[PDB]
Amino acid sequence: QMGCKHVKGILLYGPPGCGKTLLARQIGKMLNAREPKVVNGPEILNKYVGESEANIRKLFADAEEEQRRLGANSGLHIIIFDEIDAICKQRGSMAGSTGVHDTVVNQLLSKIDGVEQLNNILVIGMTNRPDLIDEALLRPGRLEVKMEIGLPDEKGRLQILHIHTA
Amino acid sequence: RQSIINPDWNFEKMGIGGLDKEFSDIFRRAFASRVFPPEIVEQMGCKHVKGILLYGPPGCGKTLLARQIGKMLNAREPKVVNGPEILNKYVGESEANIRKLFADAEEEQRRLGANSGLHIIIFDEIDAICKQRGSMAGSTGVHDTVVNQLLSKIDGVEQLNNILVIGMTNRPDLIDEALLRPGRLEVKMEIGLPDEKGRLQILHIHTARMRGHQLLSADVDIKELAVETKNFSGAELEGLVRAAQSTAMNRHIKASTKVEVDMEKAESLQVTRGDFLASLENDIKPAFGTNQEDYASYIMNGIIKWGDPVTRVLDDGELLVQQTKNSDRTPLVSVLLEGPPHSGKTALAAKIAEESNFPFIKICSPDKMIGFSETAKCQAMKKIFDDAYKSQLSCVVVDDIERLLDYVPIGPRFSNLVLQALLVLLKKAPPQGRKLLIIGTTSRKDVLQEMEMLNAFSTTIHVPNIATGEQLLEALELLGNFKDKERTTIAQQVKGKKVWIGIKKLLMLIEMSLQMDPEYRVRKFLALLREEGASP
Amino acid sequence: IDAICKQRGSMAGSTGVHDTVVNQLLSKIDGVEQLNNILVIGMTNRPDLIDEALLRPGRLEVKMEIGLPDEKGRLQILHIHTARMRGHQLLSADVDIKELAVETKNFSGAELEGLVRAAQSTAMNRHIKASTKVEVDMEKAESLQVTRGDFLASLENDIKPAFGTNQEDYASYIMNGIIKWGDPVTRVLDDGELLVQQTKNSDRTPLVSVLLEGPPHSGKTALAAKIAEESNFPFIKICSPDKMIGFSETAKCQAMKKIFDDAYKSQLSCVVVDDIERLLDYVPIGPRFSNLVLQALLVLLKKAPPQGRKLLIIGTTSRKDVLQEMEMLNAFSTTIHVPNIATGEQLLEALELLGNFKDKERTTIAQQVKGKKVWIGIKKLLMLIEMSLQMDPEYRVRKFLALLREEGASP
Ligand SMILES: Nc1ncnc2c1ncn2[C@@H]1O[C@H](COP(=O)(O)OP(=O)(O)OP(=O)(O)O)[C@@H](O)[C@H]1O
Ligand SMILES: Nc1ncnc2c1ncn2[C@@H]1O[C@H](COP(=O)(O)OP(=O)(O)OP(=O)(O)O)[C@@H](O)[C@H]1O
Ligand SMILES: Nc1ncnc2c1ncn2[C@@H]1O[C@H](COP(=O)(O)OP(=O)(O)OP(=O)(O)O)[C@@H](O)[C@H]1O
Ligand SMILES: Nc1ncnc2c1ncn2[C@@H]1O[C@H](COP(=O)(O)OP(=O)(O)OP(=O)(O)O)[C@@H](O)[C@H]1O
Repeated sequence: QMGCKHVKGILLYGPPGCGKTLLARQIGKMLNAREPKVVNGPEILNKYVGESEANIRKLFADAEEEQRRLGANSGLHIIIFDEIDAICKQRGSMAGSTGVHDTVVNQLLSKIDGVEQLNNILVIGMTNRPDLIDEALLRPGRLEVKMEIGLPDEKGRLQILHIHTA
Repeated sequence: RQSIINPDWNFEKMGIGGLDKEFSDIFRRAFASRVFPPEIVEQMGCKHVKGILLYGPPGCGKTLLARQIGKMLNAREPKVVNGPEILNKYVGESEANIRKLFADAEEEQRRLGANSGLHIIIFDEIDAICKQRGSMAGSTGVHDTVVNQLLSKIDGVEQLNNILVIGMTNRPDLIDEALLRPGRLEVKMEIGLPDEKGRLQILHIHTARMRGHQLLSADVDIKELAVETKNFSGAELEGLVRAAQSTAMNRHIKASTKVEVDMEKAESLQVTRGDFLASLENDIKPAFGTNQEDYASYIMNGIIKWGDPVTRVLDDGELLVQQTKNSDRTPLVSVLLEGPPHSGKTALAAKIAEESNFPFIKICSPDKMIGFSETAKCQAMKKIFDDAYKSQLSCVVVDDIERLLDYVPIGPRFSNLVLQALLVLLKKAPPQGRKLLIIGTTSRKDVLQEMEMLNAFSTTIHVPNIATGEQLLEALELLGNFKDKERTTIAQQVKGKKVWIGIKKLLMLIEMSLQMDPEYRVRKFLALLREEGASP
Repeated sequence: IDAICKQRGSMAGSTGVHDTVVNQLLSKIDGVEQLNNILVIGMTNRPDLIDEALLRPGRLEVKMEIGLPDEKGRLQILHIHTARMRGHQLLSADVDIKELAVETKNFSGAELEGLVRAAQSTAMNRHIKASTKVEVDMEKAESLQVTRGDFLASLENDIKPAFGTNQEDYASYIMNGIIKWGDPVTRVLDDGELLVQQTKNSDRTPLVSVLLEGPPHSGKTALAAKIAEESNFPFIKICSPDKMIGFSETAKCQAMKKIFDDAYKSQLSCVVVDDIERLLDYVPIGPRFSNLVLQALLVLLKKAPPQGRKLLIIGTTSRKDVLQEMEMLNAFSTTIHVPNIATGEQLLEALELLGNFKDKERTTIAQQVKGKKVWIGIKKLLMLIEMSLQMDPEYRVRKFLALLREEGASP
């Protein structure tokens, strides 16, 4: 009765060792949905023409099929991008990785939000260099919830020490 | 005989606001000849348009328009191409993909002739497969063959009259120049930020359903929200509404052990104006608007009136703002604020810009260009100035010019490229109908005069130091640190002398003096003040 | 034809398919076996890239270049693309085709056809009235007629040439028009007319140059633009420093070379080079500048176009002595001086033609100025007037006079 869509992405950034991968792992296994998909850094690149984009497109197929078949009764699908700064970077700045990186960025942008509408996905990204990411991927309707994980204070250190000596 | 438009199509049903003129132009130029009676159009002996291009900044509603156009026509199911979806690794397999899209249109044209329907094709992110021919030395050779095939298929020896192509891009300057001629993609449109009368429409469109079911409180006024949200794109208004709804819905869910919904209270769910205010404070931050963070960072300790000169500077600033906003014989005006070091001339420029009340305000500072070469500095300046030509009223502040040119008295040495760019950028007028104000600050007027740079600026304003004992006493009183017993002792010594000190240094002197013992502070303050010297 | 046929030394990330195709075409067109009943037609946009072995006589002999038409060709195309309308009495009688042919300069056939199509659509759209439901009238639909206003509106809004328009350029270079505040303006325009005539008529000196010099804020760019506009040549272009922000030496040289190469293609052309001291980066300290651009200018100022073609060049600057020290003042044929305002009568006439400080205020100003000499440029006078107008009605003449005094003088 409100006509509102669901948020479609999260981004986490901060210095090393402060608990970004742990939080994503724990969120992945808190939900009733099926197993999540994990991309371990730049593991989609391929030497042949038009193969990286196919690897990108292959991540969303199940979501599209379930959305078409069921509609508003579908489940939830999760994708996790680890070290996302190694793939998505500002378009038209670098040498384009020989025209490869621009195509990958365009494909990802087209798949996340395009003419065909999805409502059953959640994308999580984690990075150490937040300033190198494309500006068109961090807008509302896309990865729009940005969070910073920093050093803890005395209470946080006490909580961690209680956690690790139980 | 069947009408091309759907029987039940209605403009208000599309759900688009703030783009009335764009849709009117598109409809007139694309669909005017497909609705007129066939015999007269045949007598005119004219052909149909077969192309549309949409460009603009992100989030302003390009894909939405294409989708609504696709669903407005009683035709087939439009084909959709998502980015570089056609490439293939086998030789000659990425061109068959291009050829395959027109195979139905060609067949129907051959069979039914002039009584065929309409076939739509949508290219999303077209600049991924249609860059100029020759650039981008991909050594595969698959990036020119595709462009040639597309060009030869859109308009070639064999003629088609039952197609329509829609393209959408963010970088219109990279498309091939042969694809945009009046025979291939004739209609070109720019989708930009809306104004108040468009923001109101967007907010109404996105709040109609909530209003229908009495889920919106009675103390929320849409007009005030439209006035308050300046230079917001279409996406950000929807994001704001979403954040407000989430804040409203989160009050009935307690989650310390196991997600548990109140359920009872959920009956009386209402969205209040406090949620909207909280969402504007924390969640949504625009890109072409103004942010309180910059003003808070550049005016740290506020502005105190320790004398008359402050008021003079502010009044002159106001006069220049008014001239910029209400004149057509001079669309571009610039001023230079100058004075001795530590006199506080950055905060004053920031205050003037803040009080101007223009929609777009930006500050170009060297704090964000550490280690840059002069080429990168020119690129950053050019980008900041280009972003300001897409607004009806703009203000730009250039801070610490001598740090921008990399100046050092020895030699002397500086950067010529940045100087020339800045000299050429102070006289380029904006597109007709737009206004721009520039405020530059510096502390070395003689150097700028020697560089023939005072002919570019229109006027100069002077920011002075504290020059009398009464002014120093008034500043101390307004700051409120030394009490009457100590203020009398200070006045005994300073009243019979002239002083020469800046506010930014007076604050430092006061905090240095405040660290000694309670009965030793006045002596140290006087010693520091005397040692500072005057040397006017 | 350039998609498949290209030089054999090419893409090295190749599987060997783009060379065997060229060899098979060469061997099939003209090989050991002989044919006498074939004809091959090829179309291309990049003739240079094609293989040289395919262009020798006996394989591809007749090479033809299709270019932009002239006024007569434009008239022919406009007549071809309106015959059907004219035959059925669908075209109004106030439409003058010759005026269109004159106005549409640098257009090609496709752009002219698009102009006609847009004009037709603007007329068809006056009957289709639909804000919430499509519905054609069909009552007035039998009285459809395309008028002159439709053509004018479509020319202003929709269709734009791809070879430069100069409408917006002339809009932005001459922003406040030209006002005859004195005698010097007429002299400058007369000298420009004489130079244009000499370029047009004389055949023994195909190349002519001139330099417009004067103190800053005198209005030297507007006068040059006006002279170029009144020249009425087929080709006119302005080379400005404000379209090369951030460029290096090589990029600037390339841009000027491209502009001059385009100029050499036509039959008689005019070119404007404004702000020479900003084109080559001059700064008094040092001094510093770019030698590459200076050498390019000195070389291009004396190069004659191919026989039977004529070129005029107009350069503007505000520092004559600097150009003299580089020995550039000797590369120009002659010079023209653009002076400032020097007398009270000229200032009063300028105020009269500008339309400000009417009646008694003018009398007060005249009383205060006539007993002195003045030294002010035209461009700064507008700034002073707009600055003075922001005061209250009782403090407008006083502020204007104070600013004028503070301006100073230095003949
Ligand atoms: N907030 C925390 N509470 C408890 N343990 C933590 C916390 N943050 C980090 N750790 C510990 O740190 C380990 C590794 O940290 P983690 O991999 O989450 O960091 P990271 O930010 O991904 O590091 P990197 O930037 O190198 O990828 C975890 O397995 C956990 O033991
Ligand atoms: N004029 C508008 N009226 C109503 N909603 C709008 C408008 N413009 C944008 N929106 C909202 O923005 C959402 C996303 O915008 P959209 O995808 O159309 O932008 P875009 O221009 O394609 O952006 P991108 O540059 O990323 O492609 C739409 O679903 C809609 O909710
Ligand atoms: N009346 C006032 N006018 C200006 N600044 C004031 C006033 N009252 C307090 N201040 C504070 O004084 C400080 C002035 O420092 P600011 O950086 O603006 O000076 P500056 O001359 O630009 O410095 P520098 O010459 O070292 O670059 C700021 O913290 C400002 O908030
Ligand atoms: N009689 C006139 N002659 C020339 N320009 C005039 C005249 N009357 C009004 N103008 C206007 O005055 C302006 C002249 O400024 P212009 O930019 O041509 O000067 P400039 O000498 O190039 O200045 P700068 O030294 O800054 O380069 C134009 O807007 C022009 O339309």
